[PDB]
Amino acid sequence: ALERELLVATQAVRKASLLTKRIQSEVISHKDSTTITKNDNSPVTTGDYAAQTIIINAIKSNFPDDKVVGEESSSGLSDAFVSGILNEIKANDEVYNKNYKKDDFLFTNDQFPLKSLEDVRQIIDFGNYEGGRKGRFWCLDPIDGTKGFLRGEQFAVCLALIVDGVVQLGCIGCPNLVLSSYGAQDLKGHESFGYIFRAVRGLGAFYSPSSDAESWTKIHVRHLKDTKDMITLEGVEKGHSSHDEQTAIKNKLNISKSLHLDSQAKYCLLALGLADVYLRLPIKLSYQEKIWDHAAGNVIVHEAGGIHTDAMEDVPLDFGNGRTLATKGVIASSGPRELHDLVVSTSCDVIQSR
Ligand SMILES: Nc1ncnc2c1ncn2[C@@H]1O[C@H](COP(=O)(O)O)[C@@H](O)[C@H]1O
Ligand SMILES: [Mg+2]
Ligand SMILES: [Mg+2]
Ligand SMILES: [Mg+2]
Repeated sequence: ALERELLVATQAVRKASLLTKRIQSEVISHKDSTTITKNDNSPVTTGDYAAQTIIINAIKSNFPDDKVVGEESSSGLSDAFVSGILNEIKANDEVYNKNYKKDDFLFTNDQFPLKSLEDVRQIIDFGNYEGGRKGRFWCLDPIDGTKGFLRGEQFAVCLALIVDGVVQLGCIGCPNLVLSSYGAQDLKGHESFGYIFRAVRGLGAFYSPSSDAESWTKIHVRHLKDTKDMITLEGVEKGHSSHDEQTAIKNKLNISKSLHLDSQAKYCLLALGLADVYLRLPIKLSYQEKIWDHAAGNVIVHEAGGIHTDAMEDVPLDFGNGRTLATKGVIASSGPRELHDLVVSTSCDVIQSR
């Protein structure tokens, strides 16, 4: 009954998924002029900003008063860098409108026309909400897995709607995701810009090739009986999670198969039933996960029939605490409860043994 909201989220993510797919090599080749280092030393690129611009501008054209928690800020960007953001958006418009445009849907309007450099800045900075416990706000990681994006590997365009601290809607575009690499079948049309996954709480999880996004296929986690047959999902970047502790969990559970990839694409593989357990144990216990790294995934996994908690206490994640999660680490799985609890208590015991 977030009908309008689901359509808006889907088409916003779809457009940003094409831009990011198309731009990936040009960004990599021109790292010098396309890539900025933030205050925590992490990267941000033209792609991240462009995707955030398209998405917030679409949300605003359809829902002018809506609040957004977005990862990125325009502060300090030069005009030259911002003209580059605008140019990629307009370039992508020229390809997208020929080939994929959806009738009776607006990305821009009179109030938010997305025409000038000042427009791009204003739009990006509508992402400056700090979240919290009451009411409605959108939650946006324009490129999740920016390091993957830059490695030429996996990444995801991630958008969710939170209401009263609970994620009600999620949409994840995985523009580079090829299912045949994870043993499974690809759907016709997947080749151009990957797949989109999406869910509304209480109504199920679905996917579609991003080029299509009209015909939607219901997804669900699988239910293997023995952990010895299970498959983990873990990140690639050793600084984003505690790989050695994760290997200790696997070894204790007799898991011998894992997949490493960047981004909330991992949640999508889980929801699809191509793996069983998403492990993200914290390296340092002071880190607080950003809600935009987990919010879209939370509702997609839930609707696909899985379970999503922190990595120590075995409690549900609380998306009403602001920009960050107060718990430590994240673990999701296909369930059931007993399997999930086994995984999280192992993770607990591992961390306590430090
Ligand atoms: N020290 C850290 N611990 C946990 N996550 C981090 C850390 N540093 C950066 N990140 C996040 O890791 C996210 C991507 O996770 P992934 O692609 O699964 O490795 C980025 O979007 C960052 O927000
Ligand atoms: Mg980042
Ligand atoms: Mg990001
Ligand atoms: Mg992220």
